[PDB]
Amino acid sequence: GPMGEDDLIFRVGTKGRNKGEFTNLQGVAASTNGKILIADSNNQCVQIFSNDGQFKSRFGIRGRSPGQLQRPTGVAVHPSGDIIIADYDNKWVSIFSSDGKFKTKIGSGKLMGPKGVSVDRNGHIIVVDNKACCVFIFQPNGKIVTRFGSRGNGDRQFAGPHFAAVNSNNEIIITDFHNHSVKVFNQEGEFMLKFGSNGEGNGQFNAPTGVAVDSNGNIIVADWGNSRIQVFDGSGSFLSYINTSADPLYGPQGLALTSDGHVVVADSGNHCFKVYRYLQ
Repeated sequence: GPMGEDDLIFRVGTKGRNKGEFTNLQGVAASTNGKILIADSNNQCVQIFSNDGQFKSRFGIRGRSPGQLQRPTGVAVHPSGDIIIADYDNKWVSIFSSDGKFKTKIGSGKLMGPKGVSVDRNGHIIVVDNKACCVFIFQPNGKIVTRFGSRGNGDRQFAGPHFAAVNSNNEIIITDFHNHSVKVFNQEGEFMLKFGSNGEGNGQFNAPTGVAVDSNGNIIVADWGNSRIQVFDGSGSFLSYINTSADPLYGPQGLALTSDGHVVVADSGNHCFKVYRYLQ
């Protein structure tokens, strides 16, 4: 079809285990210096692309020992340039240099099953522990600064939290897959607000996954079960959809905002990542 008939700018990727290919892409990150990074839980690797989609490099050796990747789910880029990878199966978060050399792992013996990772304005590492239904805040040296959240269905509780974003006020936004909701906490772990309900209408979810937040506080959320991307204001009020109608998503996972202001999403069912125009 014609270029630009929906909000899609480009897509990259096909099914496979070679460079530029994906089997189960999950975590998505975008650096502030013009890169897109994609974690593949089944190929057990991270691939780095330019914002315009050009392949740059790949790293990751599979396995269960420190320095290896077993089920790499979330990815984030630290302001230092280090690359941060949550491993759901090895139950720790690995820190790599920008060139993909292993440095250290954090959270070992405290995490049960981490999925999403983010970095906040002070360089802390936010780790969404999906299996334990809670969120940790770490320093990069491994110290736990804060832990908040617990299993349940109330405001301060999670039923299966997946991904995380941090806004300009250092508030933490968490998607809750099985509660069909998004929750916001301040940097100290105090509950601020929640939004979302199960359904197919505007502002409704069938299991949120990826999340990002723009400089106006708008919250962009991937909807795994409805295969769409929704934009909300900082209070959780629905604003609009990203138009994905011409090349539909199929079970989207991680999502990020690029350093040029576009939205990149893991379109896992179609074995690619997609980059969308985004305005507000």
